[PDB]
Amino acid sequence: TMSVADAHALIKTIPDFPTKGIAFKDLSDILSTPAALDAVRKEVTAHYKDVPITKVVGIESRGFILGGIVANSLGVGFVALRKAGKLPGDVCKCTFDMEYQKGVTIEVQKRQLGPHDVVLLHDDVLATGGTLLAAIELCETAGVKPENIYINVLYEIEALKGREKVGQKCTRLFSVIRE
Amino acid sequence: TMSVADAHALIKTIPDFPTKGIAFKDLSDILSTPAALDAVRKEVTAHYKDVPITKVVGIESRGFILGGIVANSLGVGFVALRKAGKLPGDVCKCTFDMEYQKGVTIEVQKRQLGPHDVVLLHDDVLATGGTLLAAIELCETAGVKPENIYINVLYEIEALKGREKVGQKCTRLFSVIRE
Ligand SMILES: O=P(O)(O)OC[C@H]1O[C@H](OP(=O)(O)OP(=O)(O)O)[C@H](O)[C@@H]1O
Ligand SMILES: O=P(O)(O)OC[C@H]1O[C@H](OP(=O)(O)OP(=O)(O)O)[C@H](O)[C@@H]1O
Ligand SMILES: Nc1ncnc2cc[nH]c12
Ligand SMILES: Nc1ncnc2cc[nH]c12
Ligand SMILES: [Mg+2]
Ligand SMILES: [Mg+2]
Repeated sequence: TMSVADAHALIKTIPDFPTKGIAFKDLSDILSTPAALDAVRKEVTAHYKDVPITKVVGIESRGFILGGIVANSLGVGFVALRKAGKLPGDVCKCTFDMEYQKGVTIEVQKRQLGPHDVVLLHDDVLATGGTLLAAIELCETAGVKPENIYINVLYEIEALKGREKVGQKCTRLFSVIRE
Repeated sequence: TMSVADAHALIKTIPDFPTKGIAFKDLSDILSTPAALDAVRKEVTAHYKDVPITKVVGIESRGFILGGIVANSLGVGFVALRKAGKLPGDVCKCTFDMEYQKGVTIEVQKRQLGPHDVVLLHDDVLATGGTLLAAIELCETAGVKPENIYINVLYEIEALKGREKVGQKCTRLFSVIRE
């Protein structure tokens, strides 16, 4: 049976993508290899076994893949945080900047989150930490209490120290793999 | 325990979204309600129990949520079909048109699919059928045999007769819910 380290060995590093200068970490082979996807899933589910999570909040769009898997595995609902203009109904918004794009805007439906929730914010990669910091703000504006947010990412690029950045709003950050 | 019909009862119909004229079917409450997400998942997994699926191919972006869940539940890898310019490495492409956007381009990594695969193409909603028809072309260009593609959607809007459209390329189409 594959281990988390085996999953790590499946990651491809593509230079100059999506633009020259950025070394893209392609985690696609982890998702397409069942034994690897399981290893990573089990690591996440085991880590939060004693945490009363009530909702998994996944970030559009790569945060949706292992995001739904983890929610269903934990037995809790999945909530989508997505790019502006996509979610119908009442929504909370927040504009931010990430590694290769400025002026991004994420949204979440007001009705999907509130003070009773314990959220597991999940995304695939932690780079600078802008998407997640903006994500934490979204959840808090929707009513979720600061102490009730937990963050999980599949891959953490420690180089850009996003953990410290995100640390200003949330210090319960668990990453399956560190570069 | 909730049933598929209960899940259906959770869908919201938002008028004039994303633009006036289009009645958006919001399936978000199904995903955020664990009992509903399970009911729908079990319906999909039970339907393909006797099918030797080797890969679930989910369509960016709403096709990612139940897409990964179903792949992990079936014990097979997940492959992302996404909007152009996002996937690194060698890719196959195909441009199409859907209900509220013209000139869309989807891509898939060449290495993720081939002749040995039996694919379960999954997307959340079947409207006109353009995204899926374009999706079938992508898989076939990547090497997947026509007889080895199966299609699944969470919600089918029979009004726009997308099943007939997609039927020109694939007639193994299973929809959890029909409007
Ligand atoms: O730590 P940060 O610097 O904020 O960068 C990380 C985020 O950027 C990427 O998403 P992207 O915006 O490319 O969207 P996608 O998921 O649709 O690829 C990645 O999937 C993370 O969500
Ligand atoms: O049958 P069709 O007319 O092709 O329309 C259906 C497709 O359109 C919507 O996706 P959208 O393009 O809005 O992308 P999203 O998943 O990012 O919302 C929906 O999620 C289906 O994928
Ligand atoms: N280097 C990198 N690799 C993969 N995803 C992201 C997202 C931001 N930076 C990235
Ligand atoms: N009416 C509709 N509702 C939800 N998604 C889509 C996607 C195309 N048409 C749609
Ligand atoms: Mg992302
Ligand atoms: Mg879609």
